[PDB]
Amino acid sequence: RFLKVKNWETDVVLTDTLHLKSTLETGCTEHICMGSIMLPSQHTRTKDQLFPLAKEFLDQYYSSIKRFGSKAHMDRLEEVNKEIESTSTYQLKDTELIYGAKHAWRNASRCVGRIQWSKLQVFDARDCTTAHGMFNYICNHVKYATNKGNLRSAITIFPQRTDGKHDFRVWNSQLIRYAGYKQPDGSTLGDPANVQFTEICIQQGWKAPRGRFDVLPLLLQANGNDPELFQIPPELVLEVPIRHPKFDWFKDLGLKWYGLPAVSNMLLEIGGLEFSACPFSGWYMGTEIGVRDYCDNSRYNILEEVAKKMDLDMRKTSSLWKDQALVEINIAVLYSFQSDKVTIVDHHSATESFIKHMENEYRCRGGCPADWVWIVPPMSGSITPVFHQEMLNYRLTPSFEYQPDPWNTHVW
Amino acid sequence: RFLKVKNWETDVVLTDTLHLKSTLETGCTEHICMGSIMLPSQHTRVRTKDQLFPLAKEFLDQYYSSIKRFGSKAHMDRLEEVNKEIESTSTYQLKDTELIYGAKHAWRNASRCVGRIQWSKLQVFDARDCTTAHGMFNYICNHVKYATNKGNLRSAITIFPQRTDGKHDFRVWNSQLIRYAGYKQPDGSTLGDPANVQFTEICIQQGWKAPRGRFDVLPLLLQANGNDPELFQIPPELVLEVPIRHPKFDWFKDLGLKWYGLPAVSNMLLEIGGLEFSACPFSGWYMGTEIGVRDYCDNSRYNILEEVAKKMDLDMRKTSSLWKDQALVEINIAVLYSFQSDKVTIVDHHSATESFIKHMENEYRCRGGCPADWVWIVPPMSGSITPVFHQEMLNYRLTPSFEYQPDPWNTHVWKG
Ligand code: HEM
Ligand code: HEM
Ligand SMILES: Cc1cc(N)nc(CCc2cc(F)cc(C#CCN(C)C)c2)c1
Ligand SMILES: Cc1cc(N)nc(CCc2cc(F)cc(C#CCN(C)C)c2)c1
Ligand SMILES: C[C@H](O)[C@H](O)[C@H]1CNc2nc(N)[nH]c(=O)c2N1
Ligand SMILES: C[C@H](O)[C@H](O)[C@H]1CNc2nc(N)[nH]c(=O)c2N1
Ligand SMILES: [Zn+2]
Repeated sequence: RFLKVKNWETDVVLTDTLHLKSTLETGCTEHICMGSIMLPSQHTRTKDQLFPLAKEFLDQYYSSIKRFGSKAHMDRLEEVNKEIESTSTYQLKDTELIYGAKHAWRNASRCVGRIQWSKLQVFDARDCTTAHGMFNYICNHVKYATNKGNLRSAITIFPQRTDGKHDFRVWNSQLIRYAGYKQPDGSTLGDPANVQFTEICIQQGWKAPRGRFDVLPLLLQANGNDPELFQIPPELVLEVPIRHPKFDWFKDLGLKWYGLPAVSNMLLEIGGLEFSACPFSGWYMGTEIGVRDYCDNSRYNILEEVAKKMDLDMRKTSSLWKDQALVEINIAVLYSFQSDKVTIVDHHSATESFIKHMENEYRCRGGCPADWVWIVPPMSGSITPVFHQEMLNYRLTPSFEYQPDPWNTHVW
Repeated sequence: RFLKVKNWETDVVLTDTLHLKSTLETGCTEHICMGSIMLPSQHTRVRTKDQLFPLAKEFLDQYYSSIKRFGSKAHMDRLEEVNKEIESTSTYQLKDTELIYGAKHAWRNASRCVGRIQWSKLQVFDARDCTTAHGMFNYICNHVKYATNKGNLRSAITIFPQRTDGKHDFRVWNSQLIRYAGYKQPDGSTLGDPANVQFTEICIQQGWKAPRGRFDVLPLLLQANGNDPELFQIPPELVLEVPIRHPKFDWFKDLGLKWYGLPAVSNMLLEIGGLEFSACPFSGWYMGTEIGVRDYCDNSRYNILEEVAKKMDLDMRKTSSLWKDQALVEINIAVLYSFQSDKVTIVDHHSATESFIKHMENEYRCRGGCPADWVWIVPPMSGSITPVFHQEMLNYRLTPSFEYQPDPWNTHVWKG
């Protein structure tokens, strides 16, 4: 009940007590571990269930500010109880909303970048009423977060769900992503991961420039209405041309990527309240672009072309030509972002940062929920310290959760 | 109940029903996932007739189902015979056929093993008539010679007598049959394999004269029938080794690296129908990354990334040059090059993971499932350019099984 985790590279042993405060469920049982299931039913999302959730959240909020069991605490519990009995929901104080957003990041067990959790810039967009207003808020976020390459973490929080018919949703999975179109010859142009979304953009009325790296438009749904298209001003989208510090032919590949990773399709849960539109952003770890975006077989899948340009022996997999090109591709991404002075972290620094964060969380908080399947980078896993680090995965709230894609849900 | 797993690279979806036949625990609960804990208590291993009949019956039902004789008179007589042997003697003996079946299926059920496509072609050596440490040495030598096969490696397992009262255990004190010594220097540096320092000290204390080199093959330390272990040197002509060179880098040979060809795990416990075989060394062939990534490049192992990157003239001042990643690829190229050039069986992580995906799909269709530990199956480099990274996996415990056990020097009662 008081669990130990060991680091097998350093023999460091940490004692976790924080999991005992876990609310939500893992999907595992004592008979089967689902540790590698991408999105079990749990990680996706009445008057009765709402007040215990509010009480739990307010109790931890007032404990964090050392006013647990204080006048202010009891009065707020009273007031929220009062408001819930009446309105069947409630509204967060600005201070509680900031707390809940920072702690939803702090509790994101799949996030390696959480050492930064406390410096999040929270943009309260709860007064937004239309898609045009959502657009305005999202442009201001992008510009704030981008900061001429000196990226700053940010979240923008639109009005909470009420009855589920009045949902605010960003239909894009990230604020900035490249279009994907199926080809007449059978292949795919651009990002294959976004073929379905790119079709719905045209189906909703986009005029695609059918290129390879076309920044998708935003598809914004306010108050449960039909969603609307808006183009992000190009001057707000910081992109990096990808070149290599050795291979001069690298630039001829035509590669670029955007500076700002901005997840926009998740659900933020605070004190039982649900924020279905809550785009957040930080900065990339290099492997997200170079390993996953560029070399996944279901993505831009450039390995075969880069390997040819390197004149590697691609006859037999045992020459490790894939691995050799993978490393060079990732050297170039880091090289390019650093050259253009756009914030980026390599997987060695980020994972070392996370070990220090874990140490801090165990020491000051009693634990740190962590999903090893996601924390370990997708290349060079065992030469990063997280590979040898035992982690306990459990679900704390406030949290970011997954939600169904809107087009499946939207009553039109 | 059905359970579906998806491959996120190919959208293939599979349905698991085999998890219903799962007996042991995982360590996880609805409220915590222990999926990255190295040795949960549930994976580690004094057992009465009470709980033993149902373990034997479950195993024998499985066995006779596989041979299409479920409910036959042979099946019922065997159940009756095992029943009476337990109540009369408090344990029972496996037939040869049952032992072979159990050992193959313990491999088949090993959810952390990526090499399981080969599970049906295991050579089982019955050493249950062994009585002394000298006998164990002889059986192990024959295992090494057979499995090595001049570089054309063959999977094999040698099964020594099962536990009785836990006071007469057969144990191989080595974690692997062939491993290099590690020596802690007075200045704090380590000569040889840092992973084997403690075991090397035991061997030295037990009378081993250590050559004190960087690649000294450790002696076997063998315990029969609960007696104190005895030292034996594997005959060097039986230990196939591969000098490591690089196909393009001529200076790589001058690093002085070599490795042995035969990976042979010797500290695990084989569980079959509730019988516990505490000495069951088994061997296959290497996946390249086991040597080139873990053995050579772990900070806690030979840790040669620094020297290799130095010799490659890489930018080592900023980690974001990915000089560690670059040197790691070159080393793994060299391991695979060296083994193939010497015609010693090896498999690269691309081939092995691709084969495992095929094995896994086949197991879903013909068996209803394939328990798999993603944390262990995904290779320690280049994870997502292998197909297992994108593959959802269900981890559960089936028997027969291989289990961890405590290191014998922590539990042994010394006679002297
Ligand atoms: C500041 C630098 C940041 C870095 C380097 C970083 C890094 C990462 C990485 C590599 C992943 C793995 C996901 C993937 O591979 O697609 C991840 C997941 C995640 N990140 Fe962070 N992130 C950062 C900022 C943030 C912020 C600001 C938030 C929220 C406010 C956040 C919340 C999350 C969540 C919720 C997930 C996983 C979603 C899930 O449960 O599957 N991250 N992050
Ligand atoms: C034939 C070629 C084989 C290959 C390529 C292979 C590969 C591997 C690898 C790479 C691992 C994880 C290695 C690590 O510790 O980093 C593993 C684990 C394992 N292997 Fe296989 N293996 C093979 C044969 C066998 C055989 C013949 C057996 C038993 C009869 C076996 C049983 C196991 C078990 C039980 C584990 C899990 C150990 C644990 O739970 O920690 N393997 N294998
Ligand atoms: C803020 C941020 C920073 C960063 N450096 N990187 C990301 C993108 C990684 C990410 C985060 C997340 F919250 C969800 C998903 C997803 C998905 C779809 N699928 C893989 C499950 C990806 C986001
Ligand atoms: C037969 C075989 C083939 C192969 N290719 N490779 C191995 C070694 C991998 C292995 C197997 C095992 F059963 C246990 C351990 C261990 C350990 C100690 N600790 C890290 C958990 C390692 C064995
Ligand atoms: C903490 C973690 O469970 C531990 O480092 C595991 C990770 N995955 C592994 N996978 C393999 N094949 N071998 C290992 O030793 C490990 N170590
Ligand atoms: C099936 C498996 O869970 C899936 O491929 C996961 C593995 N680990 C991951 N880890 C990260 N960081 N991001 C991912 O998208 C995934 N995908
Ligand atoms: Zn689990």
